[PDB]
Amino acid sequence: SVEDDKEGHLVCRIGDWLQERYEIVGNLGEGTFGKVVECLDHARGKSQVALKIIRNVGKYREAARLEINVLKKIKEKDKENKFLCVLMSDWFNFHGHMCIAFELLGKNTFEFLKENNFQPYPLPHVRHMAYQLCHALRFLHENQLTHTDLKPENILFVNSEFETLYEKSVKNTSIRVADFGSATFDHEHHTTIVATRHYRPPEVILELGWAQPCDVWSIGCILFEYYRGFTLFQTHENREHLVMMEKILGPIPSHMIHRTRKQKYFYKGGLVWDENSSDGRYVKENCKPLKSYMLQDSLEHVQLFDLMRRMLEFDPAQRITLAEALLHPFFAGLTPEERS
Ligand SMILES: Cn1c2c(c3ccc(Cl)c(Cl)c31)[C@H](C#N)C1(CCNCC1)NC2=O
Repeated sequence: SVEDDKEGHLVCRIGDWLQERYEIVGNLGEGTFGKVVECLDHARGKSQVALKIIRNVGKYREAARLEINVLKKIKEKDKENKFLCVLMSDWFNFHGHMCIAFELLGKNTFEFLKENNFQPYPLPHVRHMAYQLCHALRFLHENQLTHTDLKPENILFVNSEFETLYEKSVKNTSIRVADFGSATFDHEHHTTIVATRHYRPPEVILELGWAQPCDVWSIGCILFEYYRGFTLFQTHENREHLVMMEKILGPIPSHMIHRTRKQKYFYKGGLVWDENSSDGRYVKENCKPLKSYMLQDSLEHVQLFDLMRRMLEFDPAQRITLAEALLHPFFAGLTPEERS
């Protein structure tokens, strides 16, 4: 009544069941880890879930068990569900397949941006999404947890039904934070390489140790991307990425240069970088001081850029915390509806 293919995926398709409770009604994508299927939960109101079905492969089974354990601790600290994390509704071991059920939500903030032709979110939408992202991660950070992999693809709209205006505009900017697979408690082993390239802070690139400030850097990057529709750091190499940071944000703190094992990036305390090369000319022409990317010069825009610069502080010990970010004057622009 159950089988696996040669990769250890669960053989299944639309119409199948699990646990005499989940009825598979759609495909939501695959990965190295296994499958995600849209299911009706017949033990709820035939309510829609995303069900992640992990391969019958040791290393994926164990990675899923650690993710479940994280999701269980978040749940215990947020019973009331106030801090805007994607809801884990159930989990089970199905013949060696770890299965995790989540509340089905709408498009991720990246898919929505792509489908609007990368035309940026209006500032009031950036502000509401920023506020929820700060609120969600502040709660995790105060419970000794770092996400480590915040990116637009991991931030979901609760409903992504949009109005078309003379541009697509999402009707409701309520979001949830997903993908706790890499989340790390203060007392746990911190792996060396965290965050996706574009969202990765200097203290991770220089391997100087990381903690909650890692997520604040990622959020600064994400807010830039919501505001302009393109990524702040478009590079796949550490030495170029640090040069881009310097051109956009100012000089790297000399104590971070002194402490890094990666001395090869530096000569007499300066980044090794040939301004005259092809790559040199490209970075010169495309990576300007952060303020030069504002679209308007009214207060609301100035306030976003001031908050964003404090989220992109090189030194993680000087970087704004999310408890501080939530008091920033940028958030006075929220409606009384958004602010709760
Ligand atoms: C909860 N959820 C959702 C998606 C997932 C894709 C993969 C995984 Cl592992 C999960 Cl949990 C997903 C998709 C994205 N991003 C969609 C699937 C339904 N249509 C909109 C995107 N929404 C989710 O709630």
